[PDB]
Amino acid sequence: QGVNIYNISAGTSVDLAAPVTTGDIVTFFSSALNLNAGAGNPNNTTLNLFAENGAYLLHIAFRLQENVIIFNSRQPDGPWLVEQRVSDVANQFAGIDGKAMVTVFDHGDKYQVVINEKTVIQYTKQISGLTSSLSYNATEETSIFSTVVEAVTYTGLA
Amino acid sequence: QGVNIYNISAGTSVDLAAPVTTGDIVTFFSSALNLNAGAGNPNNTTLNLFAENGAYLLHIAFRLQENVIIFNSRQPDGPWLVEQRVSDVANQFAGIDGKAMVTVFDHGDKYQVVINEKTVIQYTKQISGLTSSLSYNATEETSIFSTVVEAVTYTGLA
Ligand SMILES: OC[C@H]1O[C@@H](O)[C@H](O)[C@@H](O)[C@H]1O
Repeated sequence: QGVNIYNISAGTSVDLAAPVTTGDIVTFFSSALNLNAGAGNPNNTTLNLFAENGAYLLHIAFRLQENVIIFNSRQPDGPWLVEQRVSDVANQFAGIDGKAMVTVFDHGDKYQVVINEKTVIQYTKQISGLTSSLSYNATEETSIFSTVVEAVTYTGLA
Repeated sequence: QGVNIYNISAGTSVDLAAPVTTGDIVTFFSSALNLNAGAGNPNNTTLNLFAENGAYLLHIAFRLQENVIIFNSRQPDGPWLVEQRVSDVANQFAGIDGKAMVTVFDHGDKYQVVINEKTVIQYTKQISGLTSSLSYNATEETSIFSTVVEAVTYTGLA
């Protein structure tokens, strides 16, 4: 029942006018792909969905040198929980180059992550709640995405 | 439940691998916005949703000369039906510049059309059914959108 657009500058965060909850959708749009960027720290790029208290509902980290895409969560001031892994980063973006899109479906019990058309994981949540903020973290030097990524939300669907 | 990406060239149509039904979403992305493109004939740009028999479930037309946006439907062979229109094109796009996106929510009994974050209309259907294909008609010379439009679909939502 509603669309929202956010330009997220590399290394910043954004508060949602409308929170993302069960049945809602969020897609991050990048106008570039640099699968040949520098060494991650260890992350080249990360995309996150936060809850009101600041907890990491979903942590999406892209690492070229480690050639893996990690997923995890963690309480506001606690340790990282059980992380999930998907090897071969460049392979998840196959089919499209020059740009890319990362979608996260809030399925209530899980976070379905899809890169372009390919579902990368059915991430069972380790932490529950509603998403009230998003972030795109990376340096201008080593990000695999454009300096500014556009987050599009589709809320009020259920 | 997933995502599908289609690169549509002005004047062509495309068949959906995943049909769009009640509870589903389609968004056309344009990488430009020329509001000085010239006069339509009478249309500058049109975006359409088709049933399997060719009928126009939803027809959206942008006309700069008439400074109005049109919505309608019609059977493969029948005549256009009751035209629904909204004035001031530029106003609908106010907010973002070198680009634009148009979203359509299939609400079963209505198609909600949102430009960027602005709902332009809650279109009561004149014809119902699932969307089997899409199209984007315009010429290079007067289209208000980029020469190639990217439609993205989110299906299996309901
Ligand atoms: O009612 C919608 C129709 O309006 C006509 O005037 C136009 O020639 C058609 O292309 C279609 O847009």
